[PDB]
Amino acid sequence: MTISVPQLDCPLSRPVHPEGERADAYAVEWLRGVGLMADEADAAPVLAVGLGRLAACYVDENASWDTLAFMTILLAWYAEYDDRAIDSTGLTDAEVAELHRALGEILRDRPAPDPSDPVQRGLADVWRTLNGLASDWDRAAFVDTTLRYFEANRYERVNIRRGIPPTPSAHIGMRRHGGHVYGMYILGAAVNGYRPERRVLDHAAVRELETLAANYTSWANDLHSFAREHRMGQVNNLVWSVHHHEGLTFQQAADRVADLCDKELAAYLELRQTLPELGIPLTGATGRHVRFLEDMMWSMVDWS
Amino acid sequence: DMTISVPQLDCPLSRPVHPEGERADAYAVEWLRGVGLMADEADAAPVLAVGLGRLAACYVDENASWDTLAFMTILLAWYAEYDDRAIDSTDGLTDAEVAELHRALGEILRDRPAPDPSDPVQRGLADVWRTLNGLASDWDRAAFVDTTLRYFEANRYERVNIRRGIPPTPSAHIGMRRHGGHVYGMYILGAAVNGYRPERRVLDHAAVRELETLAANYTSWANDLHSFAREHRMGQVNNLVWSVHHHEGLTFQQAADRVADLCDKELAAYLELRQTLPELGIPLTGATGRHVRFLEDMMWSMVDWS
Ligand SMILES: [Mg+2]
Ligand SMILES: [Mg+2]
Ligand SMILES: [Mg+2]
Ligand SMILES: [Mg+2]
Ligand SMILES: [Mg+2]
Ligand SMILES: [Mg+2]
Repeated sequence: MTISVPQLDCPLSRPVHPEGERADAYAVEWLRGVGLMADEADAAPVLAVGLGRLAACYVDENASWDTLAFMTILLAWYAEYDDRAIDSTGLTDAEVAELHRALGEILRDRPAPDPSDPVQRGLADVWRTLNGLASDWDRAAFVDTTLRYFEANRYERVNIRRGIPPTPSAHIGMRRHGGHVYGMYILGAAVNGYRPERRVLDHAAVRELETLAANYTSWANDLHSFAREHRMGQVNNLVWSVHHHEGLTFQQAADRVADLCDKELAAYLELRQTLPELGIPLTGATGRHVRFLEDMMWSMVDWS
Repeated sequence: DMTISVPQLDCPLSRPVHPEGERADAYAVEWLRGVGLMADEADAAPVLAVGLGRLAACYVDENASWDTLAFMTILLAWYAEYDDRAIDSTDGLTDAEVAELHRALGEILRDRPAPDPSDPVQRGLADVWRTLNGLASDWDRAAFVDTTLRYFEANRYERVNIRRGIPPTPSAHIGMRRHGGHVYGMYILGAAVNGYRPERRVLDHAAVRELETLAANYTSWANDLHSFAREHRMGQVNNLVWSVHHHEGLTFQQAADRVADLCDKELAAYLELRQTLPELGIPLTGATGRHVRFLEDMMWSMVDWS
């Protein structure tokens, strides 16, 4: 709490979509039309989140307000679920298991089993808008990443109830599923109108480059949100874990996390440069996919 | 060169060896001469000292058939010849020859005959494939073929790095090394051979996935830690000691010490996840229990066998 989070210099630049602030208000609008917030709740603490500006970081400049609005809706729904169902506990394990079962039922195009639960309406709306804006994409892969995201959330809840942070290694492993970064990649492909060949996405080099990018993004998020997650007792934070198991001050832990981020950025750049020599050019959809991976890296730094 | 001191690795995982081990050793040589990977009157003492049959004994049950132990020895011997000729040497092979090797070996995995039955590696993989299909009934052949394709791609990556003469980033190497050793294929083959197959609803669970990654990391880093000298002489820069010394500014001794400490930390993490698994809804009872036990088998096998 009484520590100073270092900066992260990453050589990735990107322009923001101009309608960002709009989506902010729209976020609140949607957030009030679904049930995550109700009517006479101050929107200034919610506009300060900047849900629309992050969505602007995730879509092209030449994108529709429909697309930017959908990205804002999805990022707003993720924020409410992660805050309500994971970090507070609180909710019982039976309630969260039912939430997971029912949300996984929505992804199978079936109606929300409890349309009075606000999260059910929210995910149903996100799913219908996503199916309206997408043409050809691997829905099965996204549903699988969502199942693993739910399992990682259950893991996060186990650790939070234990009151202890996981091992740094075990946390790095489970954090890739805990943030749904692969689902983010799949949705960025489906939304922005590009889909790489599965003959490339399954390539080992592309696989490990995706893992490196997800590591950088999620560790940057942890480094920035350490204070907020530490106050709430959310021990699923790499700073928590490094301080706990490696015997470091919270300041030393944050510094080591920043250095690990720098090293992982170097690793990502090395792999990316090696990709063309392996027979994978960053030309067509693969190029846009790598550029979207890079988007989320810079987005975390500049947005946080 | 100078002198390096490989630290020891204490892991609280114990396992008995299959008794027919030494037998398999000789059998390995026999098979290596019956396929073309070994020629006529070549001294078997440098090959028996490898202990390909003893590792196979570490990978199968005590109460297992000589058919099973023999297939395990054949497979571990074929991996050793392929990995040494097609990866670490480049004498050497051209990139086109290795690309043809990969295409043809992946063609064997599609149940087609070896395109070049005079190439010893082709006969070897053909024999391994027919023996594997003879000893297995219902298993994920597709998953193993996918792991073999990624293994071949990681081999191409290893060759790119060796040709560059430079080791990759530690992180980039840890990421690729899991494919460079075919450890997931090893898990799949251990399931298929020893007569157990976990539910895909469990193997796809995130906890099981990351526990598999932890086990593979431990195994591969231990392998790197022990084979650093052999891979350093051969210019094989796909070694975690190489990479840590190169990019983190450490002595080779400091790099080996750092790799050993990372191995210790990853063992701790593996134990933490394994203990957490039942709370997540995954008991270590049926085939999942035997799967976790096989993961532990390879972690101990690396330490004790090397
Ligand atoms: Mg969370
Ligand atoms: Mg949170
Ligand atoms: Mg966070
Ligand atoms: Mg090799
Ligand atoms: Mg080798
Ligand atoms: Mg080695």
